[PDB]
Amino acid sequence: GYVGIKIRLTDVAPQAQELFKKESLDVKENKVYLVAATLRPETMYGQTCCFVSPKIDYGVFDAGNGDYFITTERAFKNMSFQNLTPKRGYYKPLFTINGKTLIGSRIDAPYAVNKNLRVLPMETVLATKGTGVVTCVPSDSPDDFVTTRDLANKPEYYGIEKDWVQTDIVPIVHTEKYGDKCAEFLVNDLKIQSPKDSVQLANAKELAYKEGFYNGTMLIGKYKGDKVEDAKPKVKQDLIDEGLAFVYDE
Ligand SMILES: Nc1ncnc2c1ncn2[C@@H]1O[C@H](COP(=O)(O)O)[C@H]2O[B@-]3(OCc4cc(F)ccc43)O[C@H]21
Repeated sequence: GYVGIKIRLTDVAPQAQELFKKESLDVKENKVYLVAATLRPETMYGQTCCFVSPKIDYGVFDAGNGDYFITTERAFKNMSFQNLTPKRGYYKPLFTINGKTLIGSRIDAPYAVNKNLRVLPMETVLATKGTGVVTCVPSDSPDDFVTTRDLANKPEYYGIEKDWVQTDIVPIVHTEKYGDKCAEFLVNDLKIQSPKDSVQLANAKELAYKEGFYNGTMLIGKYKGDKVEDAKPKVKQDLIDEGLAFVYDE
């Protein structure tokens, strides 16, 4: 399965404000989270934004105890069958919301060293996979790097502001094969120039996974200096113990 990462919504975009007001959902008084699905919890130190898709209608769900989750309905339904929600098999949202409506919102992401994070559009999110929410780590995810490059090179065109997208990458994982920002290395080496180059991106993804997990060393956090292979379960358990993440299966 995946690790779900609880990314706190701190201020909603203007186009969303009316909607949240109507449903008496105040993001400063209730705990409203975008829940991103990841397989690399050890890289959370390097989140530079959170991605949603313009093509997806998300639900805002009651997750109990004053928490609310923003995910696909598919994902929340699965969560209800493994004790992560207030009632087994119950998955009606309070309301639905299209990804475009959330663009520009402000967020706080667990363990991120960068501050002032925003919600940004990713056109290539697979609707049927995970939660439909993907957190952005350009140092080590080739998809994230390439999408970040396109947004930063033409922000006005994509309907975003340039200050929303961060291009100064702080290194998180050291490898001998690809240096300290393996996604940058691989995107250049394989000459990947578009987010829709799917077959090449999958090749880059797997090369990055292998080298990083088995041969990489942490450059940051409590486990700085440890091998990623040893540090990764510890980071995951730390996040879970602190209420910042959970596991779920599909
Ligand atoms: N609906 C969706 N559409 C597109 N991409 C999605 C997605 N849900 C999650 N992801 C992305 O794919 C990784 C798992 O891929 P596989 O399952 O192995 O193919 C996840 O972990 B990862 O999170 C942070 C991260 C950092 C990193 F250095 C590398 C990867 C990721 O990005 C997520």
